[PDB]
Amino acid sequence: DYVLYKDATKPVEDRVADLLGRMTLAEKIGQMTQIERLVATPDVLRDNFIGSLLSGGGSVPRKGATAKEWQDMVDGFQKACMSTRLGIPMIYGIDAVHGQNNVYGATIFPHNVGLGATRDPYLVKRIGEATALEVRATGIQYAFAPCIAVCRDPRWGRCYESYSEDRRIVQSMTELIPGLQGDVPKDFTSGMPFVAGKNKVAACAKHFVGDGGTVDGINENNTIINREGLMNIHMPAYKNAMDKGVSTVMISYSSWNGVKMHANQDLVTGYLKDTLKFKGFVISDWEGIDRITTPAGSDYSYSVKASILAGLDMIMVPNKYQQFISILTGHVNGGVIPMSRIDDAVTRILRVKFTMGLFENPYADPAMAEQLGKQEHRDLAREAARKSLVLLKNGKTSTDAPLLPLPKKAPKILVAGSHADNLGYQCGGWTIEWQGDTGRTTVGTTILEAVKAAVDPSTVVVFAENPDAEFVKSGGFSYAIVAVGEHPYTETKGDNLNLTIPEPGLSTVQAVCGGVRCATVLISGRPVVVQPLLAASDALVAAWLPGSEGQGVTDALFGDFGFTGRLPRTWFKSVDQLPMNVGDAHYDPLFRLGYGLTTNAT
Ligand SMILES: *[C@@H]1O[C@H](CO)[C@@H](O[C@@H]2O[C@H](CO)[C@@H](O[C@@H]3O[C@H](CO[C@H]4O[C@H](CO)[C@@H](O)[C@H](O)[C@@H]4O[C@@H]4O[C@H](CO)[C@@H](O)[C@H](O)[C@H]4NC(C)=O)[C@@H](O)[C@H](O)[C@@H]3O)[C@H](O)[C@H]2NC(C)=O)[C@H](O[C@H]2O[C@@H](C)[C@@H](O)[C@@H](O)[C@@H]2O)[C@H]1NC(C)=O
Ligand SMILES: *[C@@H]1O[C@H](CO)[C@@H](O[C@@H]2O[C@H](CO)[C@@H](O[C@@H]3O[C@H](CO)[C@@H](O)[C@H](O)[C@@H]3O[C@@H]3OC[C@@H](O)[C@H](O)[C@H]3O)[C@H](O)[C@H]2NC(C)=O)[C@H](O[C@H]2O[C@@H](C)[C@@H](O)[C@@H](O)[C@@H]2O)[C@H]1NC(C)=O
Ligand SMILES: *[C@@H]1O[C@H](CO)[C@@H](O[C@@H]2O[C@H](CO)[C@@H](O[C@@H]3O[C@H](CO)[C@@H](O)[C@H](O)[C@@H]3O)[C@H](O)[C@H]2NC(C)=O)[C@H](O)[C@H]1NC(C)=O
Ligand SMILES: OC[C@H]1O[C@@H](O)[C@H](O)[C@@H](O)[C@@H]1O
Ligand SMILES: OC[C@H]1O[C@@H](O)[C@H](O)C[C@@H]1O
Repeated sequence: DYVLYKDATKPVEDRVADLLGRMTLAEKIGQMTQIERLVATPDVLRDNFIGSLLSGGGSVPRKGATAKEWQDMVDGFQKACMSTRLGIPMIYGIDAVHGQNNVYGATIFPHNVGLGATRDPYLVKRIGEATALEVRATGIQYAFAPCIAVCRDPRWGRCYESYSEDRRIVQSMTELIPGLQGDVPKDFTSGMPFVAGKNKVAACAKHFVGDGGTVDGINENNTIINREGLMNIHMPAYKNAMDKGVSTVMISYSSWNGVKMHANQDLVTGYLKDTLKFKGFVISDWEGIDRITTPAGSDYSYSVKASILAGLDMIMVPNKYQQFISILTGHVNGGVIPMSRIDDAVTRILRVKFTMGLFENPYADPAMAEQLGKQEHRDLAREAARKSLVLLKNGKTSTDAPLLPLPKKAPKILVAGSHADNLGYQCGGWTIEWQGDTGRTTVGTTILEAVKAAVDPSTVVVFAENPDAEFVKSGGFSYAIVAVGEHPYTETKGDNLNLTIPEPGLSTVQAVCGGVRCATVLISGRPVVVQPLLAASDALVAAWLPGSEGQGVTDALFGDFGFTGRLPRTWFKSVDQLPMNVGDAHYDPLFRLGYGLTTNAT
């Protein structure tokens, strides 16, 4: 007879109910299961009725894979899923968190902290738009973004993934969501999922909740704050996300007052689902349910019970799907987890899939491949990089001529420092590899390349990575641009109690600026100890992690545009002050939140 769920003209809720009513337990639990492409095969996907796949950081079909290679990979998986009895298409997720960043040749946008510096939500919306296109270029339908953490301590390795320590700024930047997904209709009910169609992607507000509030910025640790503080600081942007139709929410590894978020029924079900009326699906973090216990994974049966009863809908396993499916099936058969809970999880997963058009367009569009690294998107990244820059110093005394903007015509100039010609360093973590990497890892323009592209043809440009003082004094230079800062990092590898940049960095700045007037470009994911760098430098720019388009940096250095970025975080005098956020009683910053010098275009 007629099969309602296969009818594209029918309301989503009717299609959901019609399909749900046909499904076996195995088919239901399969929808709730997300697995790594590294463990996926056609038989696995078909036999286990798998609902989702992902690429974790650096999980790629081949180094240097083309957009079409990604499309072929995703379509291969999709063909297996579509060959099941019910033909429910899988959704494929990836961390596209500053562009489609795992992919070779994808445009790499500034990380969130720099976007916060721009105070420009419309810019961020347009970045969401470009990112959706580059993700769809690779056949992928689901981005694990935005991170709406409010980082309250820059010792956290994910501080760069937070737009600001100020929740108001984070709330404003939720505009990423309608960029990625499309704008919601005028009729729209807050909490409903939304994706406009095949040229957009499902988004994910993460990580719920208080991931940016952990003690001493220890990643995945305990957020110790009363309910009033949680609701006033860490929660608000989730409400904006509901209002904008975010399709999914990912749960945090962190705990709130000692209760694991992955086990917190009060917050996941009581608040997110029952109070905020969230109707999309809730996904775990990577082995998030494993990490409920100490040691992690030492009671996986408990992990499954606790997380599913808490209200999680989809589990990012991501590897041991056999164990997950077996345990969950056992719990349901034994009445420990009710069918109502399973049906709710599946209802939400199917709701997102039908809403976004996945049943109508389960396969990649080969015409989209050329969206990857498209020059217009690079022009946008370049605009964002330039707007993110915060000018902290522009002259050593009130009597000095401002160093910036620099003249494009000079007899000879010096470009120096570990970060002047290192594309991987300027992109930071979550670029090609999970932890990021060093050197020419993708298509882009380094600061050195940007300088050479900007200056008058008569200007001789000399590069020296770590010149000594004599080299500089003898070189006949008009000025120097020197770039130094943090190495790429992600998650726990970035947790750092001292926040001092690696050497050589300061020593290079001192040697260069001791010999010639010098503009220091600081590449970092966060405020770092900066007084010594300031003391040496004529001008100093906090460039954050500006991404693949290094010309954004030189657009401001050479006065094509004026500096406009303002600190989205407090710049501390010392790490012993931390945590120290705007509005605190003891507030003694080196530079307050919102500080930034300006220049005018030449
Ligand atoms: C303040 O606290 C932070 C965080 O705890 C700490 O930085 C970490 O230091 C760890 C211990 O030294 C270090 O762990 C080791 O890393 C070894 C390899 O590390 C290189 O490669 C990784 C990426 O794989 C980078 O992240 C590292 O920064 C490092 O990179 C190299 O650095 C040098 C020096 O600038 C540079 O010339 C190279 O080009 C560059 N290479 C690349 C590929 O980029 C590894 O072999 C060991 O087994 C061990 O795991 C950890 O990586 C680092 N974390 C970071 C930077 O995120 C600071 O202490 C150290 O800083 C490092 C860079 C080094 O100079 C040490 O001597 C410092 O003590 C702390 N600062 C203090 C205490 O002053
Ligand atoms: C020389 O540089 C000056 C410093 O940047 C610049 O003056 C600033 O101009 C900007 C842009 O017009 C002003 O920003 C606006 O401020 C408004 C008042 O609150 C807001 O309602 C606007 O939205 C806008 O705010 C920006 O929005 C985008 C966001 O990303 C930014 O963070 C946010 O600031 C800013 O207030 C001015 N600042 C000061 C101290 O005056 C000069 O621009 C001039 O250009 C004229 C045409 C006019 O815009 C004037 O405001 C301004 O004097 C610039 N001078 C020249 C000649 O270019
Ligand atoms: C927040 O972070 C702290 C610091 O890492 C966590 O405390 C640490 O927890 C681990 C266990 O996961 C402890 O390690 C254990 O040590 C004993 C020996 O005493 C050993 O038998 C075990 O094999 C294991 O290695 C560690 O000692 C402990 N550190 C401190 C300083 O307390 C804490 O659990 C985190 N909190 C949350 C909520 O995530
Ligand atoms: O790669 C999938 C996930 O991995 C986790 O470890 C990170 O916490 C998430 O932000 C990410 O989305
Ligand atoms: O975020 C944690 C990361 O761990 C890595 O080992 C994996 O590639 C996936 C995941 O993205």
